[PDB]
Amino acid sequence: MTKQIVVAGALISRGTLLVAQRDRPAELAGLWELPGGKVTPGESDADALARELREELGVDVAVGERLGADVALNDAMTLRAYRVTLRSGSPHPHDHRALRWVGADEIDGLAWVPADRAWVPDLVAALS
Ligand SMILES: Cc1c[n+]([C@H]2C[C@H](O)[C@@H](COP(=O)(O)OP(=O)(O)OP(=O)(O)O)O2)c(=O)[nH]c1N
Repeated sequence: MTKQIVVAGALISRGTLLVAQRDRPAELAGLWELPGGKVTPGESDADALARELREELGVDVAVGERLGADVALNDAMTLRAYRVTLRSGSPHPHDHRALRWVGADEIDGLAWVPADRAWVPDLVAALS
């Protein structure tokens, strides 16, 4: 068996990180994540992530290098983050409850969705 991929983006602008507050499902609603979503059939990781961020945030990004380690979300799925940079737009929460730009001092204490917490040191490092 092979695992489905979920891609997430670490958008850093002016030394701060975009985080996004989920509105669904109930178990994650109110918690914060790196925005992204499931890769659909035929898509590269970059294609999927750029599409998700265009849909969720209304921005065009360039997809860069991996950020941190892959995370086993559950027995079916693997979550991967990439550094992304803003080419065009201001993020807007189409799907999320809220967005926030956070600096290094606000990464550890943020109410992360459980899976994304694994990336805290990587995110702090990328910001420092
Ligand atoms: C983007 C993302 C997603 N995560 C989890 C939440 C879900 O259990 C699964 C899929 O993410 P989701 O954002 O729901 O993907 P969608 O593509 O929007 O899901 P569909 O409703 O299936 O389209 O990954 C997660 O833990 N962290 C994170 N940064």
